[PDB]
Amino acid sequence: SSVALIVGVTGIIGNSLAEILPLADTPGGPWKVYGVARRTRPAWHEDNPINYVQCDISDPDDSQAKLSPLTDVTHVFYVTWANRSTEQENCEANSKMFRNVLDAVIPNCPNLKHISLQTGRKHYMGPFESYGKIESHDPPYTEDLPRLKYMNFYYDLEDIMLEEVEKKEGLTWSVHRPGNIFGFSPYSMMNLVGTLCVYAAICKHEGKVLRFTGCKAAWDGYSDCSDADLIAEHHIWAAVDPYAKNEAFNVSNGDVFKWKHFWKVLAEQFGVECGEYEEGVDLKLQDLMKGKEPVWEEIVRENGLTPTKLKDVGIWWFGDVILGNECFLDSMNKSKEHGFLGFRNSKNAFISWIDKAKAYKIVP
Ligand SMILES: NC(=O)c1ccc[n+]([C@@H]2O[C@H](COP(=O)([O-])OP(=O)(O)OC[C@H]3O[C@@H](n4cnc5c(N)ncnc54)[C@H](OP(=O)(O)O)[C@@H]3O)[C@@H](O)[C@H]2O)c1
Ligand SMILES: [Cl-]
Ligand code: NA
Repeated sequence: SSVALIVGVTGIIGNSLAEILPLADTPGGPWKVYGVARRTRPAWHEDNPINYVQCDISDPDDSQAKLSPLTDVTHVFYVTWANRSTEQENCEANSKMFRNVLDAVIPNCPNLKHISLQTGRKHYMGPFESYGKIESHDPPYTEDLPRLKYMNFYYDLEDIMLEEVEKKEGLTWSVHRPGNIFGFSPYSMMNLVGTLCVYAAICKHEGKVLRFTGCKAAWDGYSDCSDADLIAEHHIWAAVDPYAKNEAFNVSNGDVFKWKHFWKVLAEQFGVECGEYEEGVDLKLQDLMKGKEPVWEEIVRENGLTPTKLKDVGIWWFGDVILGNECFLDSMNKSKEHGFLGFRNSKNAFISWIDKAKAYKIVP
């Protein structure tokens, strides 16, 4: 009898897990689902409501209070993180949160079977702070690569999980390492599609061309990405497949694309003129969208949108970090060899997530 604890339930993956876990034909089902986040749940309709639990996992008292009673939990899906200005700080804050979850859950869940930990491709590249300062691995990235000799909160979380799994015989684990996520959640700290949608909406509102804010390697080189639903399916697969247990796995869509073409897709979905690559002039979202708070609010008012603030949906630093750099590919061989054959057409998926942003009235 399967009982999920989604930690970070309003997040970009938490949300997909929340929609998918309760479906009738979901492997491991029928699933009971608990969902944890700090903010109150948004007032949008759920086809299959989950048991929502308000908790700050960084507080040991609150996590103990909120999660100890949840004694029927079989599977933990850890899909959150704390974003801090230095990687030392990231290790500090992220380790406490994760240890808080495990300390409350492991002693109190007699049927606990599995811990699914989501990290990412920075496993192979090193922390945001190291970018361009540090030698990283040769792509395509495979899971047999050794850890870089530079601190990474991902490594710290893995070690905690391995330690803590020895508390309970039978308890297995998995690690999930996506690249850039194409998904839905206006609650997310890193949401590329959302960010790009808001930018495109503003361009349309102002009668401006959708200028390309990025580098040539992003425009004209190969990129890949990781679909939020596919990632949720990957978590679920590890939860149910014996060949997935006690292994780290990459998750990406199984195809490649170029922003040259995705940018044209974006433009078409918003009815806006498409910018081409601008040589020898460097263009950042952070710069172009500076001071656009009141223009965004005007858009929300004029189109009866969900009332968002520009900083909560236009994650410009994240979009610039992606579009301003070359994309280094990972490999899905290991996933496929262990039995995960899921994939997504990234172009079709992109349109679908843009449509979802419009259906939930984040953008017009
Ligand atoms: N998003 C991407 O494009 C991307 C790409 C590759 C890897 N990853 C990795 O995936 C992991 C993070 O997942 P994500 O991007 O899916 O996160 P996310 O979209 O930013 O969602 C985070 C979720 O956790 C909740 N949360 C944050 N702090 C909490 C706390 N103290 N107590 C309880 N809930 C808390 C948030 O809700 P509240 O704020 O209301 O509490 C939210 O529901 C990271 O390791 C990240 O590096 C992300
Ligand atoms: Cl990452
Ligand atoms: Na999809």
